[PDB]
Amino acid sequence: MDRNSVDYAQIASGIDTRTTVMIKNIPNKFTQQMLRDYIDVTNKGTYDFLYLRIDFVNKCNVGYAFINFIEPQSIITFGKARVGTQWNVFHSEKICDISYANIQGKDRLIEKFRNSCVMDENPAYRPKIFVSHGPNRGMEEPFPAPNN
RNA sequence: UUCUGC
Repeated sequence: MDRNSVDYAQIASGIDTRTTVMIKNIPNKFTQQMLRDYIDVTNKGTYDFLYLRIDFVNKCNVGYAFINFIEPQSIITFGKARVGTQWNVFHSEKICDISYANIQGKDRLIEKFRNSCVMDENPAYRPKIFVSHGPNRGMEEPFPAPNN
């Protein structure tokens, strides 16, 4: 229990309007595409930012990821379906868990990474954003250019 | 718990 614990009741009532979530304990061989597909099982079209950092030296990710949901209620959908479940049906070790992210909001996450050096590694390792509203909601958006 | 030290 800390300032980043996710409480569903206070999300539903509007007490906590944070939208960015840290996904924990990801097996290090997951790719960004696999994570996107994993989330889309229950939350397709409900988020507009996804980043799973890939350590290019190894063949592994850092074990966690950050996702910005468009509406806070979508956290309840993802959490109630995935929290406590195994990342791999053959291994009890890695269990999906969530908490609030320390950087909140699509705008802040864009500003964090648009000038970052990871934007010039392979696109498979880059943060991704998606259309937040309208008929194109959920489609991938070009990341804004560096502004520094 | 994200990083042009990270």
